[PDB]
Amino acid sequence: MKTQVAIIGAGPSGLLLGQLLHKAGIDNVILERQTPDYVLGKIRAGVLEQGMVDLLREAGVDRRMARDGLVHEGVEIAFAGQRRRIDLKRLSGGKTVTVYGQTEVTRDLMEAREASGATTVYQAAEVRLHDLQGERPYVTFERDGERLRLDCDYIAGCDGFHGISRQSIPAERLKVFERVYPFGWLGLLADTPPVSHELIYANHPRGFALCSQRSATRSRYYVQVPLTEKVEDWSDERFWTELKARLPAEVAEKLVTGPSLEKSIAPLRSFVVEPMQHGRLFLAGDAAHIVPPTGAKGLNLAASDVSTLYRLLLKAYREGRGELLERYSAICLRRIWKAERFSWWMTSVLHRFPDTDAFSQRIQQTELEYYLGSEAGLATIAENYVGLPYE
Amino acid sequence: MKTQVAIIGAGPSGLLLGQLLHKAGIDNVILERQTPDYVLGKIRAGVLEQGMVDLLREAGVDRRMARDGLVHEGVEIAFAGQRRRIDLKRLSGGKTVTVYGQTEVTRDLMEAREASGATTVYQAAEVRLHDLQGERPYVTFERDGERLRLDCDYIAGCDGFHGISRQSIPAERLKVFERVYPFGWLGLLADTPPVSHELIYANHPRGFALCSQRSATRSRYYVQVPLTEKVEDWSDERFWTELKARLPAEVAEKLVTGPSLEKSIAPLRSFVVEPMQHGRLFLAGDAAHIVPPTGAKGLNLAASDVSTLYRLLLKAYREGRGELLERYSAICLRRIWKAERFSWWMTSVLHRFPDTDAFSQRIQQTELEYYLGSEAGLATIAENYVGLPYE
Ligand SMILES: Cc1cc2nc3c(=O)[nH]c(=O)nc-3n(C[C@H](O)[C@H](O)[C@H](O)COP(=O)(O)OP(=O)(O)OC[C@H]3O[C@@H](n4cnc5c(N)ncnc54)[C@H](O)[C@@H]3O)c2cc1C
Ligand SMILES: Cc1cc2nc3c(=O)[nH]c(=O)nc-3n(C[C@H](O)[C@H](O)[C@H](O)COP(=O)(O)OP(=O)(O)OC[C@H]3O[C@@H](n4cnc5c(N)ncnc54)[C@H](O)[C@@H]3O)c2cc1C
Repeated sequence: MKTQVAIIGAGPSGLLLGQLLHKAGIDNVILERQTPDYVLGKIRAGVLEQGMVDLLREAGVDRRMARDGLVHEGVEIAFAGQRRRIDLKRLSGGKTVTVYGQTEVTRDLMEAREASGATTVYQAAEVRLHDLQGERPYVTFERDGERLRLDCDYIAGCDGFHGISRQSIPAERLKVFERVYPFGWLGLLADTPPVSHELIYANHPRGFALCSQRSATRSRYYVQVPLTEKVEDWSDERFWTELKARLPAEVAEKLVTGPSLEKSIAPLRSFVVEPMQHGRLFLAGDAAHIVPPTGAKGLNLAASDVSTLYRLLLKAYREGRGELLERYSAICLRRIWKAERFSWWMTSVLHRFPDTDAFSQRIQQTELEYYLGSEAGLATIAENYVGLPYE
Repeated sequence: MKTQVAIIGAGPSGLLLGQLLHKAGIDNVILERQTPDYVLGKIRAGVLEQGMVDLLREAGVDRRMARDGLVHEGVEIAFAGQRRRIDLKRLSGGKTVTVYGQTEVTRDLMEAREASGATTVYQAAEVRLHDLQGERPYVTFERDGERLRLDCDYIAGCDGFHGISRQSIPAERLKVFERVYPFGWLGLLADTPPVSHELIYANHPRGFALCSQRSATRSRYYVQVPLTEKVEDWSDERFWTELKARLPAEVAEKLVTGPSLEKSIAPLRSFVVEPMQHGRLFLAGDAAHIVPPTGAKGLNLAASDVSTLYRLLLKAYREGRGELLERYSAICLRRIWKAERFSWWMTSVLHRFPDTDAFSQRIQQTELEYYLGSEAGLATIAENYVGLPYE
């Protein structure tokens, strides 16, 4: 078989890129290692930037989102017995964020692809990439025990952190910047009304806590936990008791608890690779970089990488301007480093780090007080939170 | 002898407090361990906030400053082959900073005190503080081999980092927050015209560099050096060669060099003590806290502590409102922690730290790019640099 753009991974990055390209008349094939169900089992993201919201509209897959998504104009940070609200809308110049689960976004895209008739091969095992520097790269894989070959012009590695893509670039050609945090986030999804109409990020001595949501009758809560914790050691009961202990009393008493639909621990890490391409292979999303979930930037950076790659592929095909693709990494890396810096800051001011001296704790507290009390400080948080402009 | 307020230390803090009190009719005696000449030998500070400029005017010692001081409306940060200017005046709402050497400020105050006739005892050896929690505290010292006793109502510890004041409070009553940096600043004073009309803070791979000034024909330059360095290992020639290597080429070629009038290494450190008082003893300036020189906040925090103490002593004496003094530490600590956070940030983004991984270096560079390229980022630097409002 042959196609124009081969896409590895049917997560949100691959599906979004695939939908935009298909709509523009550029044929693409998506190869996914798992089943549709496995992909749909991941909860993950809840917060979307305006840029991603507009990109979903452009790919023509925003109906259900426009209907069920919740537009948020502010967020709240609780620390030292205070609850400060950041008016995102006012401080960012009118921008807001949208709460719509990653599971929903993925399901919408999967249905849009299914209807369009574009090629998607699930359970594509043993994917291997070949002749990345040639004019005719190709992908081989196994489906039903038989190894097939797929010829293409370009390959988009949208296979996440553990994908085959990044591993296929000669190690010596990439420079990795990584930071692993000494804690993870224990998340819990419950079919209960959220405790607030807006999100609440809490810095508490016992550790970080976050009150989020998916809809009016579905909530998503998180609490910082050491990397040594096992999810099986956290009953719903223990989770609720601990969450309550980390929130403002008035917030804790309004909390409606209930049995979990999902519970899991996500370890935190920062990771960037430079460059993000090699010959005819272009990395996008988690395949290229990881941000701690604190700043809600992961899926959002995937969106901007995808928007950038899509627009460069359009010029290559439609206008024969293939040279432009050389600029992919430079363009993406500028936005990536700024979102990484913001996610890093958010993570450092809201979490409890092991072995912190008295001076560091006071500075951490002072960072919150300064930034949440200054009009200029608030603006730096808001403009970064809503998402910096696409280049 | 007896007085109302006993002041330990004739550096800028003690002299400024002493002048303000004297003008308000409150008698004070200053005890200084060294000679007038020793005090006048210290170069130190060059940058003054507007608040300090106004306080000098209020104490009636601003003639020479208004005449010889240089008002600066912007500063520049050079990094990665770029030179970004921060318009302090525009971004802070019209505020600016004044360049006027600490040596000059001290000399002006010393002359003002001399003329007024207020008591100053130089070479006051073996100063000891007594009955800090009593109603009648007293200070003993040796002058010409004879131990004298000075009775007073209050004691202002304005004796710097190594003063006797902070050491006289029961250790168990204080909580210390401290951070010592792995580098120091090698400074050089030269009788040459500065390389720029504004200051230039430079982040360079070889390490930090700073181009400052005292007047139109006097400059003050600094370069970051390891704590193992000895000033005797740095000839004027070696200093100039190293400075040039750390500056933008166009800046390095306009540099007029010359023999040093002064050369010394100042190690960097952050230090805060809570509370800042004990009974009838109140700590002010370096006696209570130290900030790295990067943010130009040290002398400026001394000024706000002094303004706060002075205004509270006025209410105590003039209006019999002595209870107000209890609030000294709370008021000062709010401003101190914010200036400490800013000096810490400035220090972390402009210096080369030993053993920094690739990720940290990229984040450091990204911090500069984000903050110097965002209107909101620039504002956070400017409002903090000009100095946050006095409470
Ligand atoms: C707890 C948590 C909360 C988060 N919250 C937010 C939020 O609020 N906002 C935000 O922006 N981000 C958030 N994120 C991050 C966001 O979920 C990820 O950035 C996003 O899933 C990345 O999408 P992707 O398509 O790049 O990769 P993925 O979702 O990882 O999908 C990659 C796909 O490629 C497939 N694949 C892997 N190996 C191969 C192979 N060899 N061959 C074929 N297929 C392969 C995988 O099966 C997978 O289906 C959060 C993440 C977590 C963990
Ligand atoms: C290289 C460098 C650059 C700087 N640049 C700036 C700048 O641009 N802007 C800014 O705001 N800050 C800056 N600072 C800091 C500023 O110089 C200090 O914060 C300031 O000197 C503090 O004044 P002080 O009066 O509290 O203490 P000090 O200047 O330390 O004076 C205390 C006095 O008390 C005396 N004393 C000590 N022990 C006793 C005792 N037992 N009995 C009696 N007397 C005693 C000492 O002899 C001394 O005279 C800089 C500092 C350095 C080192």
